Amino acid sequence: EEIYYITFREARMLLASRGNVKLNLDLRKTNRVQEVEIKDEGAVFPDGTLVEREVLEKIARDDGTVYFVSNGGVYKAAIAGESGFYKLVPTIPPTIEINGIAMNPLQDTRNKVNTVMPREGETVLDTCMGLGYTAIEASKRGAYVITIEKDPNVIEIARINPWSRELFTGGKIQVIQGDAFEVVKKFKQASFDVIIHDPPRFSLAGHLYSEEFYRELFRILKPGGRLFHYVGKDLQKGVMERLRRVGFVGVRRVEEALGVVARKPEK
Ligand code: NA
Ligand code: NA
Ligand code: NA
Ligand code: NA
Ligand code: NA
Ligand code: NA
Repeated sequence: EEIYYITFREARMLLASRGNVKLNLDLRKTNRVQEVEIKDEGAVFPDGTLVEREVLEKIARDDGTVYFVSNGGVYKAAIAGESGFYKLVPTIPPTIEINGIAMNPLQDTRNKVNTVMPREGETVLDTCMGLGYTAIEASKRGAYVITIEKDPNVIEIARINPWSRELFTGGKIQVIQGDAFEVVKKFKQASFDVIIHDPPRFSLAGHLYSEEFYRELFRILKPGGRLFHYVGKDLQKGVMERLRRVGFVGVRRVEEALGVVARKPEK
């Protein structure tokens, strides 16, 4: 029934600890710890499954993947599909690896969402899900979030990540699978109070930096609507330039969040 998430951190703990220990089994999502009694042949979890020393040693040495204990057995939070191999990586919080792809982390997503300050009663567009962390943070403020994910395997990996749970627990957030450049075309004009645009790097996602795309972002924003465009330069240049060309105003760097904000006029 319950899933116990375990990474190298927990396995090392259990191989080197004695008797019984209190450990966190949802990847620090909920701060709660549970007792796992240690035996010679392995560790038995709060469900009664014994993960044998063999398994814990294996995962104690593999610090590059998340594991979980579901029903009878232990499992690896990964998926083989199409031409890529995706896996959840035991960072805090977890990150996704697609064959091989990318206080620091969770503050960074709060800095991003802080640029546009989504409020209760507002609708936000998050153009590139990833694991959903920006979409979730924007929804925890009270806004209704639409978030686009191109890769159905990213969505499936998000599904077993306890940190992406709010993408799927009812509503507050709605997940569109598809191509963001094409999806935004089928959005109605003046739909969104804020847009958070966090695309892949220029060289791999040039069309998400195009005037054509920015015009679509412009069209679908409400008057007075807010845009954050991540940048992470010479492209910041064009981004700022192309956003004004398209209609945006208040276009400026936000240094903390490594991006550009903009505001659609005619409030
Ligand atoms: Na496996
Ligand atoms: Na507001
Ligand atoms: Na995003
Ligand atoms: Na995200
Ligand atoms: Na989040
Ligand atoms: Na796209």
